[PDB]
Amino acid sequence: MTQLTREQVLELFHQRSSTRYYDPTKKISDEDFECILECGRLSPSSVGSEPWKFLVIQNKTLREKMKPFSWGMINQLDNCSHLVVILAKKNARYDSPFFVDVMARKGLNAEQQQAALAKYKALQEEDMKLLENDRTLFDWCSKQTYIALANMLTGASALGIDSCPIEGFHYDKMNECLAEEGLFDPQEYAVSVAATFGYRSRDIAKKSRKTLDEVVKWVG
Amino acid sequence: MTQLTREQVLELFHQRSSTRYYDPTKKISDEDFECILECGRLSPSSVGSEPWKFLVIQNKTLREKMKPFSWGMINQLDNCSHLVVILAKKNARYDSPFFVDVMARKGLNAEQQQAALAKYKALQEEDMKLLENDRTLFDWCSKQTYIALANMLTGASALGIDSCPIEGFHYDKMNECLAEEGLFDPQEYAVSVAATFGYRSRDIAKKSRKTLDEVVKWVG
Ligand SMILES: Cc1cc2nc3c(=O)[nH]c(=O)nc-3n(C[C@H](O)[C@H](O)[C@H](O)COP(=O)(O)O)c2cc1C
Ligand SMILES: Cc1cc2nc3c(=O)[nH]c(=O)nc-3n(C[C@H](O)[C@H](O)[C@H](O)COP(=O)(O)O)c2cc1C
Repeated sequence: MTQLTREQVLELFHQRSSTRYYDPTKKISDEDFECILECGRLSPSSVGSEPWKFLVIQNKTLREKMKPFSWGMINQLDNCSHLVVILAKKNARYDSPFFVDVMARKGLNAEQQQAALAKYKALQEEDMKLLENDRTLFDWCSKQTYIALANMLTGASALGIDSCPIEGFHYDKMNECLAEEGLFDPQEYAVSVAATFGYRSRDIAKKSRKTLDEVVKWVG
Repeated sequence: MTQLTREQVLELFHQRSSTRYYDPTKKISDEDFECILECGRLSPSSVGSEPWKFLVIQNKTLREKMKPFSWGMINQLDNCSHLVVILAKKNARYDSPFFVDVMARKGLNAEQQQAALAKYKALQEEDMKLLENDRTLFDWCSKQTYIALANMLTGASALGIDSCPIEGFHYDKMNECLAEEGLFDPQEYAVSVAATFGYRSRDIAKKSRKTLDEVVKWVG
């Protein structure tokens, strides 16, 4: 098993910073980048839903086409080693074909599936109130994809690989772009969040966070 | 700098599983659990919004009060060492006082603030269409808190401490419950997600995930 001291764990999450300036001469090995993607694939997700898809956008022409509506990463698109656009599943209702696969991956038998479907329905409809509209239910999947996002960042960091998480683009324009390019079915998926990966070309900014006393309330 | 091999990074995310059964005779040390909290505090977040608050629910009475509407952690409420209920910030509009503190942590002068506010309005109103209603704006904050959740699960795993993310509870009753105890302002925050921590009483269940070829689309 992988074990670290508190000092090592602190440094790992302290050393990961948002890299906005990448060295264009350095690329991540195929072995290293596969490892990053694995951090995403292995991430936990609510009821094992795994509602993500990781588009890896290495095509230079597609990257260029995104610049005019991707201000959050416009200078990173040229220089980063790798770009992942994470999609989230649309309409992941408890009764959709999508949850049939969720349960098959669990090896549920028919009676367990009936209980699981009741669980999912309760969670979605009553506990979490996700079935109000398409957007709330999509955002539930999206939340899960940010878990994958976070583990990919941390995993990149552990490998000595710099990253930047990315929201700064027009989402309608991004969805239209990528869907028009044939990269996903827009009725089935939509863009959730993005992230660049590479090796920094400039200095990383000092961490700036709220204090621990500001963000924690102990209820003893 | 903390550095891991590819194999160690994989094992970090294979060894972490959702712990349903905690040994009640085993407690996380105060130092270890502060380290876990630091993983969440140091997490990245969109425009550095850090829109989380971490409620550490150690009180036994209060844990017991939560049991009847928290089916997703019924046995865990009793046996786990530590419980965190993560809140996300409500109504985190670009022009809110919440964002006055966001810019202040970034040391922005007056000119930098008017540019940042213009960037925040663009992101919320046009790019991400977060201002449709209160819930879409909340769910944006909630997505950031799932990064902090992920990093606390991962940091715990590197310390050798087991965890389980928790959505399985009635959100309306839990909001009502924690607010009634006077633990947060329901008009400023709402419950996002929860997580248990401690030491597992059973061996790790093998991962079941979609394959890498199923979740990755390479666009060369
Ligand atoms: C956001 C979220 C909420 C979850 N809620 C619960 C819960 O309430 N009860 C539970 O036992 N597991 C919960 N889990 C754990 C998942 O069921 C689990 O991650 C999935 O089945 C994969 O198993 P693994 O994490 O052990 O690989 C949740 C996971 C996530 C990411
Ligand atoms: C979901 C999300 C989206 C982000 N989008 C952007 C982006 O579009 N452009 C950018 O340069 N930074 C982006 N960031 C990075 C944050 O601005 C950054 O994490 C924070 O301001 C500074 O902290 P750090 O360097 O400690 O990560 C984003 C971060 C997250 C979590």
